Amino acid sequence: ATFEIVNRCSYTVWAAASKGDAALDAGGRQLNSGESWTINVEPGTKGGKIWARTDCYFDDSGSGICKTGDCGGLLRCKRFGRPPTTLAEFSLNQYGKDYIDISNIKGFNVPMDFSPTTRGCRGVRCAADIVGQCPAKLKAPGGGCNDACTVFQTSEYCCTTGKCGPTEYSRFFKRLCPDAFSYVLDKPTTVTCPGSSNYRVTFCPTA
Repeated sequence: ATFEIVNRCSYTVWAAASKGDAALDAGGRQLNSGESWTINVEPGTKGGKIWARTDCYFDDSGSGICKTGDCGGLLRCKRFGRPPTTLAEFSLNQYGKDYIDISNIKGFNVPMDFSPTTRGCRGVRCAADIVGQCPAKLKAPGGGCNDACTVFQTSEYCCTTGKCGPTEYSRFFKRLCPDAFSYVLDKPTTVTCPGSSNYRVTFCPTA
């Protein structure tokens, strides 16, 4: 399948694409403002993620640091990144359908549109100034708006017992992006698409 990753923000990002224990495609790439990067994701891949990283440095050998979303110091992510990261999430071809979501469960760093480029299903978006508004205790230094489970480390915010409610903090994310997951047991805003669809991720879509 095809992922076209478009940076419509006015600042450079370092896109990432991982499933958790391996890169997707090249696993990451600088995208200056306006630049695009199309990747190939192997059919059926379950649980993949695409995110932006901000304020990075990488050396010649690709190793470095980013202030949001860092995946173990690699330009080319083979693992997931450090919150706060807005997440595009997907599992493809799982019995005749792909399922797409955007998640604020690890926080938010960059607004995002995640729309199918082939018919049948509707995209999802979170474009609101979450970082401009973000509650003080959830602010990150380094940039972005952390989730409560990162900042506090409780069973209720992390949903560790499998029983958790919405919180004042989950609801701050759901007031501003009702189509994105705001905590682990949120009512699903998943989208079911035909198997083997293609997609576009766009950062700073309003921009």
